[PDB]
Amino acid sequence: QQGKVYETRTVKSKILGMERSYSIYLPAGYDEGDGSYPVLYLLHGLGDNHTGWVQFGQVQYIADKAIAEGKSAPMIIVMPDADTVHKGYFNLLDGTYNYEDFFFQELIPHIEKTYRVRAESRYRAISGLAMGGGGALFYALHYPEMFVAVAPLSAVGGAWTFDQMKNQSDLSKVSEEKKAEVLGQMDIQTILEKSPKEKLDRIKWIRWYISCGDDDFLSVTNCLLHNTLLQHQVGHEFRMKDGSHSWTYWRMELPEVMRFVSRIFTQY
Amino acid sequence: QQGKVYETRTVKSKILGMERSYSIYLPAGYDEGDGSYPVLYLLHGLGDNHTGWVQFGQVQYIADKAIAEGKSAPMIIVMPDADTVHKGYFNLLDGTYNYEDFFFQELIPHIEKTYRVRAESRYRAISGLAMGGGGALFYALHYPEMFVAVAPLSAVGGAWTFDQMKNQSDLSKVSEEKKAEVLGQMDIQTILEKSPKEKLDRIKWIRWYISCGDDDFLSVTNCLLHNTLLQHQVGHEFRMKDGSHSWTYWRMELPEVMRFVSRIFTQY
Amino acid sequence: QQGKVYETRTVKSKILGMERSYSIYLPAGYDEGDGSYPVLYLLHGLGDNHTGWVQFGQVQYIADKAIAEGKSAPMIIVMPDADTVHKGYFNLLDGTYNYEDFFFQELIPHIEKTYRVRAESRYRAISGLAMGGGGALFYALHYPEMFVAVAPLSAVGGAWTFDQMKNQSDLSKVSEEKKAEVLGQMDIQTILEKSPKEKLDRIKWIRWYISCGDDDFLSVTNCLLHNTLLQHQVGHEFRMKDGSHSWTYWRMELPEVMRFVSRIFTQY
Amino acid sequence: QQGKVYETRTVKSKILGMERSYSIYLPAGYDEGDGSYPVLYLLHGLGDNHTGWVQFGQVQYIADKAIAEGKSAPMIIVMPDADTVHKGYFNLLDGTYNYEDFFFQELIPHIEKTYRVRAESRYRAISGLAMGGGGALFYALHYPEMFVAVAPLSAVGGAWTFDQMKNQSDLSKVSEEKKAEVLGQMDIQTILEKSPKEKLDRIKWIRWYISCGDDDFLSVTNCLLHNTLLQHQVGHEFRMKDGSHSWTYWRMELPEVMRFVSRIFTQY
Amino acid sequence: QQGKVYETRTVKSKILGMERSYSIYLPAGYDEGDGSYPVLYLLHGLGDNHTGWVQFGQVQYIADKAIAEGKSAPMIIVMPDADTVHKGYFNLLDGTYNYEDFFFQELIPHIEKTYRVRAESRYRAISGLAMGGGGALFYALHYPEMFVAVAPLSAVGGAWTFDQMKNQSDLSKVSEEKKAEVLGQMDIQTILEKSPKEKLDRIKWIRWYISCGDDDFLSVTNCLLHNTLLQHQVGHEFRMKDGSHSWTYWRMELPEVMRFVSRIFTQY
Amino acid sequence: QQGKVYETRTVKSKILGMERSYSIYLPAGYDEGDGSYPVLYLLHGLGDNHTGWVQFGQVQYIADKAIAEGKSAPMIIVMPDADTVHKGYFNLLDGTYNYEDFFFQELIPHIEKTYRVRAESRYRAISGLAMGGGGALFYALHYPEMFVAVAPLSAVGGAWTFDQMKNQSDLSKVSEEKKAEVLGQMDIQTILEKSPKEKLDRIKWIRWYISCGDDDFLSVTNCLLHNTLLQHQVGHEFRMKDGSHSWTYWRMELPEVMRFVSRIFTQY
Amino acid sequence: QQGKVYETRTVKSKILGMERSYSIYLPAGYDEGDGSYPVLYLLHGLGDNHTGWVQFGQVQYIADKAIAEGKSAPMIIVMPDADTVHKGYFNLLDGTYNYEDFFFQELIPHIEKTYRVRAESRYRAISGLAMGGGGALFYALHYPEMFVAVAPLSAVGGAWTFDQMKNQSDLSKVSEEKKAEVLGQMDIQTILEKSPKEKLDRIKWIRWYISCGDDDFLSVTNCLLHNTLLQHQVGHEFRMKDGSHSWTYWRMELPEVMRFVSRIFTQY
Ligand SMILES: COC(=O)/C=C/c1ccc(O)c(OC)c1
Ligand SMILES: COC(=O)/C=C/c1ccc(O)c(OC)c1
Ligand SMILES: COC(=O)/C=C/c1ccc(O)c(OC)c1
Ligand SMILES: COC(=O)/C=C/c1ccc(O)c(OC)c1
Ligand SMILES: COC(=O)/C=C/c1ccc(O)c(OC)c1
Ligand SMILES: [Ca+2]
Ligand SMILES: [Ca+2]
Ligand SMILES: [Ca+2]
Ligand SMILES: [Ca+2]
Ligand SMILES: [Ca+2]
Ligand SMILES: [Ca+2]
Ligand SMILES: [Ca+2]
Repeated sequence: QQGKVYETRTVKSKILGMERSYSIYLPAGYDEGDGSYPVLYLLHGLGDNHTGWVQFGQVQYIADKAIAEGKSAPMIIVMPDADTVHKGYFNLLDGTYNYEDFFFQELIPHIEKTYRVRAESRYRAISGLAMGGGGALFYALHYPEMFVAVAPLSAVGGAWTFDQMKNQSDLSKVSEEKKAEVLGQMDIQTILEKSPKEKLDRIKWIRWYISCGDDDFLSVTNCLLHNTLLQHQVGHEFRMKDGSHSWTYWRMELPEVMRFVSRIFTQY
Repeated sequence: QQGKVYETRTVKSKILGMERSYSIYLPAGYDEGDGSYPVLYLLHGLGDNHTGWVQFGQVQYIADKAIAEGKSAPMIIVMPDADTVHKGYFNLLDGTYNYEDFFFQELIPHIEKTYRVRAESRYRAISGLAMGGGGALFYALHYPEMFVAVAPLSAVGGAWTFDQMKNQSDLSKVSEEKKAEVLGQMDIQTILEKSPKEKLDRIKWIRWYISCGDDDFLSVTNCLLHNTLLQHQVGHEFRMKDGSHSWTYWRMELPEVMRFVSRIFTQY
Repeated sequence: QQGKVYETRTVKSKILGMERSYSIYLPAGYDEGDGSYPVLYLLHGLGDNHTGWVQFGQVQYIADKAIAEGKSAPMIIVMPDADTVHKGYFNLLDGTYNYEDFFFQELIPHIEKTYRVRAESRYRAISGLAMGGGGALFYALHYPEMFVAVAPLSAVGGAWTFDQMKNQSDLSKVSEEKKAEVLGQMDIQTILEKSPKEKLDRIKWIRWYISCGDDDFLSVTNCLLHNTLLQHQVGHEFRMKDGSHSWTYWRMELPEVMRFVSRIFTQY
Repeated sequence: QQGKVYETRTVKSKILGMERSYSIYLPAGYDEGDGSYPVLYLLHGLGDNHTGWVQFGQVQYIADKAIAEGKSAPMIIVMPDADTVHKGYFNLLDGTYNYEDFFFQELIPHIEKTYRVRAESRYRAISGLAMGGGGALFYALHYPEMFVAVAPLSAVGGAWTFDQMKNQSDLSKVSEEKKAEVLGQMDIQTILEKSPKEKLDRIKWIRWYISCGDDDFLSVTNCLLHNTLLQHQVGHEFRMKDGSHSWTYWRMELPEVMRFVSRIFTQY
Repeated sequence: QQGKVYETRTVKSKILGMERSYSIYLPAGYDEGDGSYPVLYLLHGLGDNHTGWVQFGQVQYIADKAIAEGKSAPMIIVMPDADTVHKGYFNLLDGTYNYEDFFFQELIPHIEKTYRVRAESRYRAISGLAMGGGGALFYALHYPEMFVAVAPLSAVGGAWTFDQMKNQSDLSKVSEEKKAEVLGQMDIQTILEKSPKEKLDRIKWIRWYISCGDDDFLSVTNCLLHNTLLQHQVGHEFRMKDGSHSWTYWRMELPEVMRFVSRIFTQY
Repeated sequence: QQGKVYETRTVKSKILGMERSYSIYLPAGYDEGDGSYPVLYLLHGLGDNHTGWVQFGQVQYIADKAIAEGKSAPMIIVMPDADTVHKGYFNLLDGTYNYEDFFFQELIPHIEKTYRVRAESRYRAISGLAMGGGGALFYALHYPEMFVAVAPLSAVGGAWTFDQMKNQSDLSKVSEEKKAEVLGQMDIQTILEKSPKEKLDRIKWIRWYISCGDDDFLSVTNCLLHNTLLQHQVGHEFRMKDGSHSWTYWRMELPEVMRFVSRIFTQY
Repeated sequence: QQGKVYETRTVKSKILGMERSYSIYLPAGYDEGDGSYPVLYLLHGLGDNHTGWVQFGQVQYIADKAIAEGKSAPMIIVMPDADTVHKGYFNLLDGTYNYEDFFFQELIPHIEKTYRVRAESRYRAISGLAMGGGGALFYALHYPEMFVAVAPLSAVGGAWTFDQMKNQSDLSKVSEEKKAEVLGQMDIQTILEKSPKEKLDRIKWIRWYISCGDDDFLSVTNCLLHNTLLQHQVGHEFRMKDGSHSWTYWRMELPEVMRFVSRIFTQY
């Protein structure tokens, strides 16, 4: 019936020079047997931290329920802290805080070393809300070879995030050529035009689930996102449901995301 | 428990010079008591006729169920034939087939004279799928004072419809001034910009429900519609659900449209 | 299991010099057997008429459901039109439109003459919403011998009602002496203080059910009403539920009202 | 699915010079994982002590049920003893028994030190019945920066509370200037008029839930409370349900209070 | 809601020189409204007549139940008599009894003239068991333009059906050159090999549903049927379920057959 | 009531010269009491290994559910790895990898030594999908005295398996005489033709359950298999259901397989 | 969900000079937390002992069920042995066996010292069947200050009990003065007539629940009991249900008795 959540553990980070918090959900029966589990990475929005999906998202109750009902297979859920010191998911322009490198080169290997994890792309999915939707969306466009499924909920656009990366950086130390380079790497249109054939095929191979409420100011951002993906022939599932920019929407979508990624993990 | 459907009745049209077919759904208890009912106009798509919402849409079973369960209050459903002679809902460019004039000046008054109908805008709503979604959309943008609720399902765009009016017309007799004028009356951007305040207020006061499946080729048209409406401050409900250009989608949506318009008929 | 509604029947009034509309709900089985039924008079709000409880209140579906479930015993529901010519339930101050006289001397005797009605006080109740809630409240305070139960929903106060009576009157024909007298007859504090013992006792014998939503602008009016009745030792049931000034509130309250008066008609 | 209750633990009070009893409810799964929880302070009425909400309120069964069904998120419930030595929640006028200082400077820090509590305003709510309803009400009017939600049930008034503080004080040592000072601090009208703008805004930011039975002698006090709050534009949810001054009323409201505060803890 | 069955009606047949019996199931509500219905032709097995699907198949109960639950749309079910005079569905080789001619030239037009039928191939399906399963299959391979859906249940093969045609014939009147041709028209391998592209494509457009129990002596014939169709790229739905050559098997498949054809009639 | 899965335990093979992986499912309550269990050996398909039925087949959830509902009696499920070094279940022709000998002489004795197993043929069954369906089928045809029930799901044929033995072997060291010898040992027709009466009788005593989806490319293989068994009077259960070569099909059949073998273990 | 029963524990009795057996039901969760519980003393009938309510009454299942459903709050149930040495609940007339004194001075204090019991009259109730109905009835009439609720089931009368006390005694050492005094102390009419105002008011404060089946030989005794209590204005609930002198009756009443006493323990 019931799994458990740890909120106070950390990963020793040399790239960020600190102990980084994360939360982790372990499914019921993680402590019995010796088997391993797939992992869902679940990213919070602006203002919250690694307790957001725990306290507001009610991840323990919602995942316990979905797994016991058979709506989802057992999985591990990992919730990073992207609020302490700097807010956001990407490497800053001044070179002083490379959070994206921390995620792929330190957090993911730590999870695989510490917990009983199936450590392959086919067992790794990523999702998030608002700021974390943009995080999940662009993590997968940068490293499509790391994920099998991606689920941006109420996702911010590339322009919003690049604005956050500039406001968070010391712009006196950043040249104009470097601003132009990262601006292009945070634009969904430019990434798809400039991707080599191998990259674009991995992007088409990823299973995408993109959802947003219709009374959300981000509905326009996500309708433009849907049109861009069809224009580049990236098949995906797209939902615009009754809802707003609120935790009512995200607690309702969480079991849908789990059912979506769980079927990819188990195949069908 | 059970209402009834008549498929074979006609209305004698002076504008079109012929008897025009329609099907009509009367709710259960229509023959008991003396009260009157609100009306939903339900328009078919390209290739089908007045039997379309009857045979494919299964209107009798679905409305019988929604009304018996209380999801919808009792109402009349009218399904006009827009297939015979010429296909489409609008006046052709050559002046030989003014179907839109027929709808508003002959069909609606005939229904209100023949059946026990509450003959007011506050009790009159319109919906349709594909070609009929574009019909419901542009019928309401032309005569916004005529409806309280409008529900385009998988609706075609204005450019698609204007192309249909050209194909069906004798363009040898049509001047370039008329071609340019009618295109502007079939463009939603243009109508909203050229409307006086009294007209634009009535368009915002209409309660809109716009729904389309994500695996439909029209999903892009309807996402662009959602953006255009927001840009002009037309509040509306927008849904993009899992589904395609098929009768599974429209039979799923029919009881939603009925609950949507029923709450407006009864207030809430 | 389905009853029926007549909307188009009238009653010939000498007091008002015209045919006055009413609506009537007859329970299932009215046309089999020869028995008689109690009556609930159900009053609409300002701007609406005798169709209001039919179309907005959905009286037919709600009454059919409550009687078939046994939540209520079978009863007749009468819905008078207090909208045509003048809006309101009371005698105008200029003497040209004595609606309250019509209600008690012509409508109530007519209903008892035309339909199979148990014509005693113990089988007659009155209820209404907003304007009609104030109507029901003061109809019973003026003629307490006429009802066994009274249920004001979201009721306006006497001050609101008196103000509305003046606007509809030709105040050139009205003396200040009559204005002060009528003001006192539309004030609950005055009526309870100035009633002889015989009248005040009948007021206490009536079973009162007073309900209003907390997000209603009339919530303060109805809280003051609860305090006044307690201050004069008039027992009543009082409900302030989650809700607003809406037909969602009043369609919810109709089955509670029907269970309330039904239990009094049948005893317990 | 079962949590647990501790009744026999105490807090060592420097202010009251004794070990002070409290009861605490820990939710299911409190022992597994390392996370923290929000806290609801739940105050008993006159005559009961820290065992009242346990034995009469049946907090363990009711909270176990609401949390397992998902009607509430997991929370900690703390039940202070306000009966031993003196009955009541406030500082006595003679200076020998400052229970209110005890509550805020000793009990709240003790809970946050001893249990895994999210120790912020946004994760702290307070509720109580009768005497404790007034206690919850005026604790929050005195220290509004401490709470995010307040739920007085069948609450006693400000005058009743000030009367208790006097009967419980030795008045020979009490000056007349102080009596008038505390009289004003235990009056809601006085507090709302005389609070500076920063306090008054914080009172409006709190989420209020006020409930009382219609057959309670205190129904008048709480209806006057409803009117006073609207007069000062402090929005709140107000309920007057069928019920009396009884543990039937309070056992029914306990899960409604839990759902109310839980939605505030989790956001929506 | 119950439909009805007529057993005793006949069609006056010039080809067979007699009145031919049939049974017909008309759905609930056939006698209200004026609409039309699709038709399922339902063929009995050897030894039975037009009462077989009525008395043994229990078509009234099964069709009333499937239609009311919404598992199937309303349809007409026609059950021809192929037992009187001679047993079988095909023209006997001696030219004296052209039952296949009777079915397509007299029975189908008579049903369409007498009942409210949608008279098009897109609204016409055929099914049967054993002898009638072979009948449905070879009717559709001979006249593929007549059906949209075909459902042989526990069908006999072409050789068994041809052998029955010989044994019932007067061989004094049979030419051997025609006998050899008809043997080839009653062999599925031969029909598909000899079909021109227009015929072969129409056969692939028909929707096939082939079902047979695994404990049936005919399971081998129907597995070979499945192998032949795939060898010729005729996509179809094939079911081998637990069951025998019995009315337990056929009563279970009848609602499955109805759901299969209903969705094709209504589209999806 | 939850059982448990072990994935990381091995068996020391003298025949294969390495530690060989397997997974094992132990039912709930295996750790209470001293009783013994029957065993189902469950073989994966090509490309997966011993975690395939665990991660994709979800054996833990599906077996936990079937046993708790009583659809199946408690049993042990053993899932061997036939992927490492060489893919497949049979002895290679070059003599370097005799996997079939390993299975019967090392793996089965190890399970019976290590876990509480009823070590008799009447308590031993075998099943699998695709490559593993052929494994189960030909494992049972070679040593039929080892199993009481066999369940090939979507099984490959013997020719498919013989092709795998050739492609996986170094054929330079293999004589033509040996190629002909094993070819005959991997053909179902040949095995049944040459079996002595004792072997043939035990094959008929085995209870066979053969299931395949109709939209699977292997459906022709299994229809031919059904025909072959009937020609040799090998009674069996045969199912052809709606489905493809997918884990939806195989997760659906696993509880059907468990119910089938459980009923044989317990008798009926 | 499940509590537990101890049958083999004993109280060391100075009054009876021996270890006395009792059985005890502890509710689920007794071993978690530190809280205390109310106590129901539950007395057996003639012939049974402290195992009677356990084996025949099935108290463990019935109390587990009533408490888990919330029909009763958790309580401790103590079942004393009144069978060993002498049968009955009262002091023998010869002074050699003061069973009633043992009950009040040794059994009740031992329970409160040994288990976590709320040791006040308001948390103490008594019930019993047959002989134990008379015991519970007359214990409460003798020591009314000890109980808050009393529930005699199918109770014997005082005359029967006094007959039991004599037959169990050595009457040669008992004077006629003691015989007459005890007869009056075991008669319900006499106890109520001679009780001072302090005792009679506590008798009226106790909540009584007296139940007996209609086909029971004691139905007449308990009808007279109902008559006696009413004549002295002792309010009580009285039930005469279908049933006999059997454990079907007493197993039916046990959850009613638990609900009755629970609501007194919790208030309502
Ligand atoms: C319009 O785009 C934006 O302004 C993005 C908001 C934003 C940007 C950087 C931050 O560090 C931050 O944290 C408070 C918020
Ligand atoms: C881009 O717009 C189009 O494709 C027009 C399709 C079309 C238009 C008019 C018709 O009468 C019609 O009938 C078959 C089809
Ligand atoms: C109207 O105000 C009142 O009556 C105050 C009642 C009261 C006050 C203090 C107490 O310690 C107490 O103990 C029983 C009762
Ligand atoms: C005729 O069927 C075939 O070709 C069998 C496919 C096959 C055979 C052996 C393998 O080791 C293998 O590895 C991926 C695949
Ligand atoms: C009918 O009157 C009676 O018999 C009194 C019952 C009774 C009395 C004393 C006993 O020791 C006893 O144990 C069997 C039963
Ligand atoms: Ca899709
Ligand atoms: Ca909305
Ligand atoms: Ca509100
Ligand atoms: Ca009341
Ligand atoms: Ca079988
Ligand atoms: Ca298929
Ligand atoms: Ca009886």
